[PDB]
Amino acid sequence: YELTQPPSVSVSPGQTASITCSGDKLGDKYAYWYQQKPGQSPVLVIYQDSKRPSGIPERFSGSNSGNTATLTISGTQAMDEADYYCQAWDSSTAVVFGGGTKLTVL
Repeated sequence: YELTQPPSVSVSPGQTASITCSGDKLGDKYAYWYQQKPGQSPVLVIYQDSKRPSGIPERFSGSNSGNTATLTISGTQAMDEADYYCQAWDSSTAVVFGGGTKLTVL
């Protein structure tokens, strides 16, 4: 895995959770965030650094600056509990991947 993510992030209900994703010159690529509940389809929650796909709650936001992309979930709900994966897309090169973060609410 060419991108580094914390192994885990924990928050109490309603608190804001943030997940980081770092790698050399990450700011040069676009960041993409996938929510992955074990045994279910991955869901794209943020794309192109900071954009939100239709149907994704407004509490999901993201940014990408320098060597670090960040996913933020405000008002974290029990249904947000999942593994989160960052990926970065370059105009040319093949996708690079983070190793995932387990988000726990409690």
